[PDB]
Amino acid sequence: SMNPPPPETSNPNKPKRQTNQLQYLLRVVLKTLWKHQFAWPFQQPVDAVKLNLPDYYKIIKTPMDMGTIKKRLENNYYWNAQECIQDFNTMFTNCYIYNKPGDDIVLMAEALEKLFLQKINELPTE
Ligand SMILES: Cc1noc(C)c1-c1ccc2c(c1)nc(CCc1ccc(OCCCN(C)C)cc1)n2CCN1CCN(CC(=O)NCCOc2cccc3c2C(=O)N([C@@H]2CCC(=O)NC2=O)C3=O)CC1
Repeated sequence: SMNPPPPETSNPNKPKRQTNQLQYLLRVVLKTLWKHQFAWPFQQPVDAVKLNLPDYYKIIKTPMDMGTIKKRLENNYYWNAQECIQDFNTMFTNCYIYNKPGDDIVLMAEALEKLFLQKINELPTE
């Protein structure tokens, strides 16, 4: 019906940090995840108005998308890698929660999540 405001990507009161693990996650996003053929539905907040999904934000109370994550990394919004990993997990589980097994969008999220999990298993030490 109306879209909510998107998740913040900067906040003057939230401590900001650059770490080698967060740099690695930014590289994973820019070099791999953002360019993936299934990235497009996840590159920006779900536009429930344009997609005619009036129930989306009744069901999804913690929205997250890869455009927000990318901007958070680019703005040094995160303090640690775990915060970014959590945002990815929120993004994928939101897709599974709103949709139904076998939906095309769920298959896309599953492939992106599997690739992301591969990259997380190669996360460097701090
Ligand atoms: C996540 C998630 N979790 O749960 C849900 C639900 C979702 C979810 C979220 C978003 C979804 C989404 C699902 N599905 C879509 C669009 C699906 C769609 C709709 C109509 C269509 O074609 C209609 C053809 C005419 N009919 C008579 C058949 C093609 C795809 N979208 C919207 C995708 N939007 C694509 C456009 N983007 C703005 C933009 O300019 N981005 C540039 C990249 O555009 C890309 C990149 C890759 C692939 C496609 C696009 C793109 O615009 N389309 C199509 C083109 C036709 C069209 O009307 N819409 C599209 O999205 C693609 O198939 C904004 C986002």
